[PDB]
Amino acid sequence: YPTLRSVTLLEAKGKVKDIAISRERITLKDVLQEGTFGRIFHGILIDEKQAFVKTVKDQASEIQVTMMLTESCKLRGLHHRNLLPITHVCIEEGEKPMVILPYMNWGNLKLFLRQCKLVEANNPQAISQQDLVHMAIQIACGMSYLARREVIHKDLAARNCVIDDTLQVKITDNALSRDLFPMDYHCLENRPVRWMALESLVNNEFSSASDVWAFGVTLWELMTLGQTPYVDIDPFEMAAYLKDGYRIAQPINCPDELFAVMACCWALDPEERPKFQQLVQCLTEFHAALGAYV
Repeated sequence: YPTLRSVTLLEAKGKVKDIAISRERITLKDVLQEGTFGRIFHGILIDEKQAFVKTVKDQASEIQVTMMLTESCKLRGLHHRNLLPITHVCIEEGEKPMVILPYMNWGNLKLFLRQCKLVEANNPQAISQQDLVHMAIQIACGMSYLARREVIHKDLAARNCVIDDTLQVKITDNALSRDLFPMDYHCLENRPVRWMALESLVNNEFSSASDVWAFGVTLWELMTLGQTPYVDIDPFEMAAYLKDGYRIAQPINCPDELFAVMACCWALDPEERPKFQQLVQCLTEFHAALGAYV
């Protein structure tokens, strides 16, 4: 007869033990982001390579440190130029754990978009839709690699991407994202309500198709240079507003046809939304088109 139906810190350290190295090989330099308990450094790894380093403050509880480690593994063992998996950890007993990743020197994609948005204020015809779509293509190309391997990201958003000075984008794990971008998660459990498909909101169901819904919102983030979506909508009414057939407004200066792509991702029936592979194909076409037709 059956029964109807919790990770510990040591268990979480256990899952990363095979890429553990000694702290002494790590030199932290500047703090790039910081929240209530979490903190992202730019650091140096001696064989020197440059790295992101995720870590915690002294105020961090065992529960938060544990979820940092477990969430850091979302992308372990995957190898794709548009994915940023972790490469090492430091988990010595009695010390604050650190997660180590390859560095992307223009940092968080969302914070980067907003810095550009400040440029656009006094240079209005300065932003390149082709450049933005180039970012969208890469994101879809990494998601396609995840979706084909039945890996569900569940938190695709611009705040979980990074970009370097060659305009290459990589999707990251979401460790510390709730502590670093608290305004984007709501209790309605602390969830990215504004990026979530209606069926994830209502039934707690996640799939590549709900990943595709969040890609649609992430494409909207790109075309608005990082606008917080659904600012005028109370998170408790997000599901009701979606059921009544309402969607976010088309970004200014964004082609009708590209907005149609992101609307396609927000179909209520999950099986009507496109696949990431079709998205890669289509946005690729769009990239050439946005070069020739300004």
